[PDB]
Amino acid sequence: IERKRQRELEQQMEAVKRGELPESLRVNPDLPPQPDINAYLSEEGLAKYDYDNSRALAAFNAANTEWLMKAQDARSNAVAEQGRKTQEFTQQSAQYVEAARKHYDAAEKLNIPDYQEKEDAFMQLVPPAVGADIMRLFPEKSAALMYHLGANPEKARQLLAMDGQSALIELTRLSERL
Amino acid sequence: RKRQRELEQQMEAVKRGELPESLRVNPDLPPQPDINAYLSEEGLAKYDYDNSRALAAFNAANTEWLMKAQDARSNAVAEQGRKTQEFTQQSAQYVEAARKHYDAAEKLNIPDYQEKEDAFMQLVPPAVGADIMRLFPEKSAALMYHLGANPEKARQLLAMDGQSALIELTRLSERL
Amino acid sequence: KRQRELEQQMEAVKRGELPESLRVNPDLPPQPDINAYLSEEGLAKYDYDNSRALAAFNAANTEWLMKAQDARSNAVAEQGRKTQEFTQQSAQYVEAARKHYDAAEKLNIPDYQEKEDAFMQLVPPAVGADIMRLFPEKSAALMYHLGANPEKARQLLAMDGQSALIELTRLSERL
Repeated sequence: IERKRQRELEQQMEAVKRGELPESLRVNPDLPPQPDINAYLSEEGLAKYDYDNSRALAAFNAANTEWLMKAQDARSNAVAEQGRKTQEFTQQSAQYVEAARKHYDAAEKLNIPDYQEKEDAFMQLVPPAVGADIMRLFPEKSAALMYHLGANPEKARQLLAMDGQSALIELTRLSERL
Repeated sequence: RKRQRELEQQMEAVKRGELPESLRVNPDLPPQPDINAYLSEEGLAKYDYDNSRALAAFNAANTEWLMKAQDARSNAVAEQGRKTQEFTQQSAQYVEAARKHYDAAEKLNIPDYQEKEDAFMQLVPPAVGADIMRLFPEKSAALMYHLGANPEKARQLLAMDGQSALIELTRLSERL
Repeated sequence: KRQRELEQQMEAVKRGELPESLRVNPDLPPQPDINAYLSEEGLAKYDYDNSRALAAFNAANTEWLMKAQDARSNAVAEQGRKTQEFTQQSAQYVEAARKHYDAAEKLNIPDYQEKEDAFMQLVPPAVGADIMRLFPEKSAALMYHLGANPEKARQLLAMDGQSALIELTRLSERL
């Protein structure tokens, strides 16, 4: 039951392990415009340069070069940037897979699967990112308080109105409770 | 005892830095037909014999080639970093293997396993010995002790493939 | 005391403070020009055919970007190689340093200090470290005898440094 959403997670991590990364993951380069050929090869430009192709193209070269060296510098910057992001999402995907696996193990030991569906419905209510936080920090910080979190949704939002680290402190203390 | 000291010496030599070449990832560069073929009969035919459509065609082709080639080799570099940190993890794991294996080797209360390990080195390459002491070093000492006792089983395991030979080594550890 | 600043400069290297000498510039071959080919003479080579000319344009841009990135990758590989190499030979220089020392204070000479100053003035720390690298067991002793023979030392310093090391080995065998 609850392991099905773990399988959805397995598909998002499959998008990473297979290399079939999401389109939004990839980042396009930001480049200065290519110099305009017709800005100089216009017949009006030819009259400017006495109907000579060679002289129009000297300016054309100036314009074009710098653009291509900037292109290669931006390509190096882009390989660095996008490789960094792909790596980081790789570690995030891993941490998610083992964290979710352990969390669903704990929920299975909790042996109340019919509560896990409403639990996760509450998570896609407004804590998707908070669910990711649960996964990354420690997936099972409060077992019976997870039931209560299902139970406490409003005062759940009350608790979530306050920031992440202090919320971690509150979750640790309520774990000391449950 | 000295085999330990050389093992770590080599291995913190590994940690403070050096890298082999295996981690390199070949970038992916997608080929593509050129604008000469695009103004050719086939290219113009697929663009309905329009030169301006071919102009848009090669401009889009360059832009998308930038897009996809960039994504390809940047993912290749990301995987290169992945395998580099994997190499770091393997180095740390082999450190643990060396330390615990040559710490537990003396717990047998006997020194005669040294020549048995030397016989294992002769029969079986030291790289495979490092691998096996990495996998499970708790019975490794008795493992090459008995292997030096019976080199015939060492040869018969060397004949067979590495993974199934490892499985049989695990069985030999078990029925001890 | 020279040993102490030997180590401080050694780990000064070890914090990545590599000299500019280790910065190796990758070679970028000249960029192809669109204007060598879409101009009057280039299209004359191309018989005024813009299709082939702009095809050469595209191919040149693609291959130039590819060779630029290849040069970058080669620069990365070689810079890593040189960095690791120089770290290693730094390790052997500091080796020669402290084995030279511990051997020297193992020996029971009365007048170590001033002769050590004189030769460290005469030979750079790297040169001395290489001296111990080639001859480690009694580099101190070759320094002692050279102080007992700095004249030749002079002839020596006058003559080739590598050949100076050759003559140092010669006299070390001679004693």
